Amino acid sequence: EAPWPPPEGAFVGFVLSRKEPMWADLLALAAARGGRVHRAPEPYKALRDLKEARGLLAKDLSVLALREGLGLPPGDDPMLLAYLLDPSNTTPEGVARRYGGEWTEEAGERAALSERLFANLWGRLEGEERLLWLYREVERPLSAVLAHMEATGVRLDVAYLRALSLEVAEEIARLEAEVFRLAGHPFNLNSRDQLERVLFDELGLPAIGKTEKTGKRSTSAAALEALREAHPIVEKILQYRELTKLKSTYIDPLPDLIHPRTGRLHTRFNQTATATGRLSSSDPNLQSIPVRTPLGQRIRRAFIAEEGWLLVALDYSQEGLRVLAHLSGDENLIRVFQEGRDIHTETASWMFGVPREAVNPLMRRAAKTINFGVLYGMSAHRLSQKLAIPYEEAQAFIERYFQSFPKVRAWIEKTLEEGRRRGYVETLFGRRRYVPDLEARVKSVRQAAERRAFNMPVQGTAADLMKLAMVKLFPRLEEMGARMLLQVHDELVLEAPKERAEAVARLAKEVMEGVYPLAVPLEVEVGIGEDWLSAKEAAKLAAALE
DNA sequence: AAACGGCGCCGTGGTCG
DNA sequence: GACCACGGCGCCG
Repeated sequence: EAPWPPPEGAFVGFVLSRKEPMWADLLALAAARGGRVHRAPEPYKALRDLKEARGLLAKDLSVLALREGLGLPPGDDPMLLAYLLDPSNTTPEGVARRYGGEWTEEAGERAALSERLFANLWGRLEGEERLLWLYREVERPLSAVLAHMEATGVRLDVAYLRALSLEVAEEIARLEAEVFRLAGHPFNLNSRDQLERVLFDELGLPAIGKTEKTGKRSTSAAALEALREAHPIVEKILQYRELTKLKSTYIDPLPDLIHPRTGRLHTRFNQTATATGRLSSSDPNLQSIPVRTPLGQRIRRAFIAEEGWLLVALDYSQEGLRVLAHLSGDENLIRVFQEGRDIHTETASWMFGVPREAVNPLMRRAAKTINFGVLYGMSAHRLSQKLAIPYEEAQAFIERYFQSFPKVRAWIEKTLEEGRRRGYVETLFGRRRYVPDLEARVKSVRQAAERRAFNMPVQGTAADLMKLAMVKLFPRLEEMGARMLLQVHDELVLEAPKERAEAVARLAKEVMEGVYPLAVPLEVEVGIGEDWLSAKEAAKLAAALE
């Protein structure tokens, strides 16, 4: 239609050989301005003719550009506009179908669609001053940060993981043999069907749980938990489950994903994938790397700094409860955080009517259960189960909780009232989620929706704050010669030359804690290490002084 | 805490061959 | 035999 190159401000369209930009061949590149499409004769060379990537999935093209040594930032992307209007807008195909046009497999058509959808979606954002603020001050600049994170990747200790694989392989084989013995015949332990036979037919154990959909007897951790003490075969299966889980999902796959050009591992940070405004991570998911068990901790050790560099790990402490304090205005919850006290200890002190010094471990763990339970509307029935106490004693506990934090109850009631009346809920900054079924006739469907309504404002506000912090911090890091590697919702992992790592840590803390004024301080824990686990361990050791 | 809701491995039954 | 969609199960915050 028109020869390459396009005029200024053109929208890009592109086709990759695969979805993962760090691995993909750029097959086709095109640009549209005024409905006129320019197709590139040779895509890679044609990248140099763009000042920025403006278009659907602009970040993905920016990542591939960075891989080829080219500093092409992402700009406007209609996906971000659509996501802000309605976070159920998660794919170009779905956005096209809903808002107009069609997502095809041809670069030129993708360029024209990008240009048209941008104008369509921009139009619908007129007068939406808070969404526009989020677009301009958070999402659009974040896309550039995410591009540098994905293209940088993270260094992995492959030999450590090769070794760890062997070690765990041995333990798996042991457990398998010990289980087969107790079964009196071999089978596939990985098969939940075979296992459901063995456990509940052959060995005749009690099955108290059902699967979610198939209506079968569950072999889940929850279903089997109460059979654990009395039945060692169960104990061995759960051990086998954990090891095979971590080996098959993490220990074995990750070494094979090291990139030949970078020597590093590259994830994707999906910016329009969640209903709450959180990022997600995929290919692989580096926001689900094990950490909680002994073996999980050992996997975290595999994530290492470049030679001469250190990882910096930063963590917003109790970000959900601090957000709740701000959103609710509950003066008692605000006071806790203002005074630097331990929310779970303080809750327990009032719950059990003891001075904070007399709070014992059982009391704190109950208060902690209650504290997080309030984020899902404070169910009395679910409280009775987790603490293993009469339903009526659960109700009493809840009443006692709301006596000390009455504006949290107020916030709960208000969130649901507005949700019911307006049809959506929102974060502090005005990110919006439409939540149906808040007046559903079926109690289970209704309550499930209520839990979504409470979730999104808290988790979504925390996401908005972390995103804004990333946007603020990233240029500062660039100046100091440091990198931003991972985000795990309330956590950031940076990488800095070892001599500057301490200053990077101090700067990052300050930016994150000062990101935005709330009724309470944001507290950020910070650790420095040669691997991800050491860095997190260091954060705790430092927290004592700090 | 893991309650929501992200993402990924696994085995299974159906389908085409 | 090769391939796929579906759902069990469970990692993380």
